[PDB]
Amino acid sequence: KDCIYKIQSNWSNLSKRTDRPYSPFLLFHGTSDANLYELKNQLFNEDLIFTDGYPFKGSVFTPKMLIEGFSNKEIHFQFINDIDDFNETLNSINIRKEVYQFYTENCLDIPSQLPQVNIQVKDFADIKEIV
Amino acid sequence: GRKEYLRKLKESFIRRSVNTSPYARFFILEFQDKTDIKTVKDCIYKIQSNWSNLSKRTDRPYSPFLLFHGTSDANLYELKNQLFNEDLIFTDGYPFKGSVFTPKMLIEGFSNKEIHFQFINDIDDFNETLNSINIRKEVYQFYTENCLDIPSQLPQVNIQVKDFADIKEIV
Amino acid sequence: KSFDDQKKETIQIIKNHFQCEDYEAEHYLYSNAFRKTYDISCNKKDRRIKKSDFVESINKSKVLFNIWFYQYEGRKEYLRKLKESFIRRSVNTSPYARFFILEFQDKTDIKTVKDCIYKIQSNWSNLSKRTDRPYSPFLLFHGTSDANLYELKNQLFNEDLIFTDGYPFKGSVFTPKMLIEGFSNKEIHFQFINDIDDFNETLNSINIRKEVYQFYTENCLDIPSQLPQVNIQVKDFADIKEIV
Repeated sequence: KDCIYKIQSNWSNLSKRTDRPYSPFLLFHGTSDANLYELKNQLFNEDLIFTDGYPFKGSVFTPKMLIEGFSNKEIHFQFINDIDDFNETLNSINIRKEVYQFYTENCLDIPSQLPQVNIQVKDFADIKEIV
Repeated sequence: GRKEYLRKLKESFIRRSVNTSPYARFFILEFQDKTDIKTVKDCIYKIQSNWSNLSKRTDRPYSPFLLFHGTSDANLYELKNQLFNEDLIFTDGYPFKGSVFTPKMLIEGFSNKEIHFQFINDIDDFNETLNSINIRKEVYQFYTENCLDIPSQLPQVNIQVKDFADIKEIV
Repeated sequence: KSFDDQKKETIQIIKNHFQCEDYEAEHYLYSNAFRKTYDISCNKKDRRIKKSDFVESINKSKVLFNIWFYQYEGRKEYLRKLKESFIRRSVNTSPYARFFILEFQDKTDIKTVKDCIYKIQSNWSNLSKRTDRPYSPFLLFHGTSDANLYELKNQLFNEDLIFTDGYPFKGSVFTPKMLIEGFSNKEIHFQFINDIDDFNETLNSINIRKEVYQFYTENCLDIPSQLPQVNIQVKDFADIKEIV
């Protein structure tokens, strides 16, 4: 959460002055769904409102929520649950997409027509000061 | 060091002021076959973000002119089709299918805030739009192996790069 | 009998058989029934046919030409007679996606096409700066070479008739959404659909009510039936100007 708040504070500008808001997209891998939903619950409890393409229980993946939440000022960032949600979101975004990876041992596979960076940190603690 | 050649290429030819005047800036780039489609877009977006001021505050908007060469039209249109998908709206003097070259569309897009940059297909369209923009025109060349001929009555810079990757941090 | 005597008689059988309105029977079905009566009367060998398959021939979506309705009343009445029947105008023209499909052949001069396009664009668009829902007609041409079609497109752009075709740059794929934004664009006068492949992909991108106005001479394209269509057949392309 210290990394996510640092990601949200820098690479999101949701002030009322501008007319072009933007929010980052967050992806996590290599974890079980127990602590992934556990992290997801506290972020929403701390008024860091996000969208993951599942606006209700038992929903199919709806990337149109990720479309509007990117331009919404009251939605701070965007969560991506898994690989299949990430690839489907990529086709739904038509504007320019840059993907930044912060990994330790396992590297995700990323489609090659996107601008990618790959950063191998010592562990998760070193990610926050970079971002 | 290594970044010394980048500093020898950055502020000595493509120095940038914070209040640069609306000039007809031409950017000629070497799109050879070994260059990926994706890495050109990083240069196009860097050129558009720096050398265009399409904000609603100003009353003198300007947009850069982009020229590509060294490859066939298969990847030139494929690069052209991607840039329109990512809401980077441009014009090339061909507003409809089967059109003749209309340099007037390039003039209005230069002053248009909703048109981000201007595309030039080849040298024949480059020379035709050369006589259309009355205001001062500056041409910047970034190339690896071929240097094209620009008429000598324009301010030109010539920059030799190792590949297309180093052009973006120059601009 | 007399010309007037059988006029009120012949429409009466068709009126209760199909249970439609006056213009859908006297103007739409009775007009087509006169030609195919004459089409077998002027046949050299088979003059008398069975009429079992006649009643479905004339209920096509098309409105065929009637040369005998051209020669008797002249071009002033007949084109007005076609205009009042199927192209009933209102005071407030709603922002509908109107498609104007006109047959283009090499016997047609390039000048008289533009005056038909200028008539369609002026009568079927509201590009005012004050309207909240601007609309602009869609233009489709067929039957002609692409070299003659591009000459018409290039001439219209030089006369400050700005249009979009779904091809915003050279080598572009067809972008159907450009015509939708051009429908709501006050600085785009009309839309130029290039061919029939670009036509059917445009209906799938529009959700508002769509009307199709087809004006051919010899060949009429197959249009989906659920779309409201007006397929009027004319002699020459200059007659299309006086009906739209």
